[PDB]
Amino acid sequence: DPDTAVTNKQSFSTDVIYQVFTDRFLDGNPSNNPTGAAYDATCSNLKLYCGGDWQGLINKINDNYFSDLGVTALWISQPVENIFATINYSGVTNTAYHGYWARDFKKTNPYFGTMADFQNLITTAHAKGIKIVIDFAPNHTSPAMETDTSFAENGRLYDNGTLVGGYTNDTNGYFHHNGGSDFSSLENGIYKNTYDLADFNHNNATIDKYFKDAIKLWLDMGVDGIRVDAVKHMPLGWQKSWMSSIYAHKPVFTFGEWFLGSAASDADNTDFANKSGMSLLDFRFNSAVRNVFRDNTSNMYALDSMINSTATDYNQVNDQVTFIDNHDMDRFKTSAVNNRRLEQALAFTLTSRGVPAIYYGTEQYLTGNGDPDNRAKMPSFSKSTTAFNVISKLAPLRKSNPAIAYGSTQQRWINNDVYVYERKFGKSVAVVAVNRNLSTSASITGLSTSLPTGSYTDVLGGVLNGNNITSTNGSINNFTLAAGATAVWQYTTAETTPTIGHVGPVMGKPGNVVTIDGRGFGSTKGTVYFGTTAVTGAAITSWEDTQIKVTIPSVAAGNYAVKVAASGVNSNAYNNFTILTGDQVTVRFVVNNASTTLGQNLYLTGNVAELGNWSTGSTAIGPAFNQVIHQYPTWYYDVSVPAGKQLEFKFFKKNGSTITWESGSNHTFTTPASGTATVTVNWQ
Ligand SMILES: C[C@H]1O[C@H](O[C@H]2[C@H](O)[C@@H](O)[C@@H](O)O[C@@H]2CO)[C@H](O)[C@@H](O)[C@@H]1N[C@@H]1[C@H](O)[C@@H](O)[C@H](O[C@H]2O[C@H](CO)[C@@H](O[C@H]3O[C@H](C)[C@@H](N[C@@H]4[C@H](O)[C@@H](O)[C@H](O)[C@]5(CO)O[C@H]45)[C@H](O)[C@H]3O)[C@H](O)[C@H]2O)[C@]2(CO)O[C@H]12
Ligand SMILES: [Ca+2]
Ligand SMILES: [Ca+2]
Repeated sequence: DPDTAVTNKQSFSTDVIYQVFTDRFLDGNPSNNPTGAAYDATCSNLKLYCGGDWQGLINKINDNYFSDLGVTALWISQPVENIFATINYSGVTNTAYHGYWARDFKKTNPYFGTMADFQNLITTAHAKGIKIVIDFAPNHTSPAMETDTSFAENGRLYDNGTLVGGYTNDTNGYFHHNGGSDFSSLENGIYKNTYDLADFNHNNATIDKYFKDAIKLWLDMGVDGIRVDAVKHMPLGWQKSWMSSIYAHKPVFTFGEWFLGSAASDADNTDFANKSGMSLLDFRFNSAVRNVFRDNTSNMYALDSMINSTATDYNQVNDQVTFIDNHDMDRFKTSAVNNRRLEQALAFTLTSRGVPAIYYGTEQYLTGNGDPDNRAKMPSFSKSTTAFNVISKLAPLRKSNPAIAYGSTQQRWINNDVYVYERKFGKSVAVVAVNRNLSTSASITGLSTSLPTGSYTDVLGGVLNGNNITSTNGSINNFTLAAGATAVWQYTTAETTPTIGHVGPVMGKPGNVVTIDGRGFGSTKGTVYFGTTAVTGAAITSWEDTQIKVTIPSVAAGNYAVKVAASGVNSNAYNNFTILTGDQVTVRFVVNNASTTLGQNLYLTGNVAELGNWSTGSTAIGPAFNQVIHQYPTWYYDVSVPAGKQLEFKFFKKNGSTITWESGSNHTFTTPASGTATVTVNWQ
């Protein structure tokens, strides 16, 4: 199967996501709508249910709405059964229409459909060539008041019906009872509740087990991806472990939400994208795009910085999910914001690097500021807007031109209002030109590109005042970029020499299968290389010009580059491939009376790659935590370690450039065969 087929659940660079709020989209079956109290046919009051079910989506896939639009994967609301309670916050009734108030992750939401309607969604969606990504929020259940079982459902969790436990009288400790998080530090936010939400304690083997089993269920149904909610509030140590159990079963493209406010680099968010085993939702990109196009609080140089910076901070910038707006922010379209600016932010987004995502109704210039006005009902299904055109003309390019899916980025011309970037992959090229100034045109002169000699037509057909150009060895003739224009020029040619574009997942135990998508491979099963180690024959399950499928060799856990050899020809390397020692389990390391000075931080390292291999660098584990679960001088950290394995390790303080190890002999610990465990030691 081609890299671009609908069966490629490990890569989305060729796709375009359509994030839909199931409820707010289309009531396709009124028999499932709730009774009275928490239902609104007029869908006037936005906090209550409105209808929108899975059938409506099926109705819309079938009647070709998404096909003429060009989106190739829909990202729906958390499918699990939510709480039926009606919560009343300061006078106003609130319901679980958003899907985030999980109750029992093992069943379907009756208001959205049944297991059978759910299969239908898959089968139908896959038939029309559309992947299904689903939201999943394992950080919590639902709102709950510790001292009041009457308040909502008291975060009660069920296992396919059987009541596991509530928030009050939570003896087994399936949740944290450390009060409300005030978001002052990263750890304050992982171990304390987020809003009034019952926070799960993933160090409880029962919970750890529950979730690994729950997600299995949804994967076995055929979902093509997962959008993990609030990844910023769960331990990376546990999520990594969770993530490897997923990649060991049925690997799908997983990306999580690490909510950021600005476009600036962020240490933690970057360690997460690189070390977790998943990619994030690109909030830095969203700020840039919004500042330049919507808000007008920055210029084009801010875009170029964000492009250059994010490529440097993320091991795979291509796995980040971009978007101009979403359900947790003001809708891009507003009274001041001109229709053309939205159309440009859309063009820019669709042609930029990473997996693009489009919040529903953007193609209809839908507005609404704040939650819940941003989550209004789909006002119409007209396939007539200009925005609809832009999406339907550019979106297919991800599937046709590899420079748009896999390509690198590079500025070719710029000033405060105009940006001209090139996207290239091997011989395939894509130039994009944008003039956000809506009143003054621009005289672009002296512009190089990698478009071979020829005459180029604006792929957009000029819907956005774009023009056609002429190359003479990349040298582009002088031309006037129209006011508010944006044009796209391209060139594409069947690649002959091998070249990798994307690998996924990019983590896993030897024995798993990873997908090496690319071009110019060949029809004859050649040789995959994890660094210096060769792979051939049976180990390679599939081999085509566009996509190889290989079995991770059984070699020393660690970072590795990935090369492919097409008949004596070595390709470019895909760096940062993490190979795990094998099945993972989360483990909480605790250390007593580890006094430290001002600015001095604790870290952890051991005798396996998962711990860094006696490293004190970035492969090390830390800094540790010393506030919520355990208090300073006692530190602690949740880490993903190999299962059933004798381990050695020491802690060390790293204030400035200097290191100081705990003395004596290494601490030892043999990990469980599955689950989680807490290990405590004293600072030697
Ligand atoms: C929403 C977002 O918040 C955090 O993001 C912040 C960044 O961390 C921080 O650096 C800075 O930039 O601010 C950011 C934005 O606030 C988290 O980091 C994100 O993970 C989180 N987003 C996730 C999902 O995208 C989000 O859709 C989802 O939200 C669902 O649940 C919430 C909570 O129930 C719903 O919120 C609305 O309704 C609730 C009931 C309202 N809260 C009540 C009250 O108004 C509030 O002020 C109080 O704190 C109380 C107790 O008195 O909780 C009440 C809230 O004001 C409404 O917005 C939301 O509609 C629903 O979709 C999740 C969980 O699924 O949060 C993630
Ligand atoms: Ca309905
Ligand atoms: Ca948490």
